[PDB]
Amino acid sequence: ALRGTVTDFSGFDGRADAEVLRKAMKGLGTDEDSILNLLTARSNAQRQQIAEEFKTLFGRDLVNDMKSELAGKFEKLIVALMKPSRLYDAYELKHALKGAGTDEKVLTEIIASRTPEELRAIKQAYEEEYGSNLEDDVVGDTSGYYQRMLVVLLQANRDPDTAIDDAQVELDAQALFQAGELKWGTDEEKFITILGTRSVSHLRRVFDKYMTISGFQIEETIDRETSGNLENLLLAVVKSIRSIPAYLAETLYYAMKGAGTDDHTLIRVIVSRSEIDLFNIRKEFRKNFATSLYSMIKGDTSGDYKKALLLLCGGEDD
Ligand SMILES: [Ca+2]
Ligand SMILES: [Ca+2]
Ligand SMILES: [Ca+2]
Ligand SMILES: [Ca+2]
Ligand SMILES: [Ca+2]
Repeated sequence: ALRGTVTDFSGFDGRADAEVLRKAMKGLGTDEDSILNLLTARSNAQRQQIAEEFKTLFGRDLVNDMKSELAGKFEKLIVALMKPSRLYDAYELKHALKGAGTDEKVLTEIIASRTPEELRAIKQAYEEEYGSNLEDDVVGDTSGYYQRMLVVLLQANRDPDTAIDDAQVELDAQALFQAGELKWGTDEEKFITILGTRSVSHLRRVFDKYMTISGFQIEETIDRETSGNLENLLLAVVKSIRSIPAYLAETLYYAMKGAGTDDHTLIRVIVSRSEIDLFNIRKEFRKNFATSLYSMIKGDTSGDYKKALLLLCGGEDD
């Protein structure tokens, strides 16, 4: 079902490639082209082996050498590509929190689209890497029901997918109806519990029954009933429940649709999803936005940056 755009290289030789990267950096200037062409053709696993051979061959640190040679978004793109998979989300999260400011957009985006299984691993990796509890970090940096919704999600305790119980579907749709539209105010607590913990297959039926019952799609009520980060969060959750690929295909489009580009988001979704479901994200981007992801990056980016992005992404037509 899920398909990424980057796979393991067939005639892979970690040593052969490490020497190519060395020649490509040794001397005056850089062959950014040989780097980008090499690195976006190996899986993340292979990039780690290559980084290993390099150290053992030259006693130098690949990532630190690149940081020296490259600059701008390209550097940032290659540095994210070098990050081990099991660590990247953890890394992005820690970087969204830390500092005097928080990038709720990152928190929301990652915590809402990742599965319980992925949340668990992300929680481990975070603690072993920065020696901090992820939850404790989030709690400390957020508040309100937004914080609560994130913590509910960080539990990665979403109910399992079993045979759907109609009566139970009816009950949940009517409860959301009473918690929001039929209420003077909102019972955010009921939305959080039902959206945060019910099984995916169950909530998809609840979303449909709720439309039938209210004349509204859950998204419109959320927008009607809530505001700020909590709104964004819940929209995020509802969207991922319906389809992670589509939700990610959407946060990408809005990163570029605007005049400039949000390179940070553009880099994070393509890199993080390159070997999971970036192929699915592409289809859903064409269907829903009429253009292929390719063509879109092709016009919003440039330089080697643009060159690497397009190779990782691939597919002119989608
Ligand atoms: Ca050099
Ligand atoms: Ca630099
Ligand atoms: Ca209301
Ligand atoms: Ca609103
Ligand atoms: Ca643009």
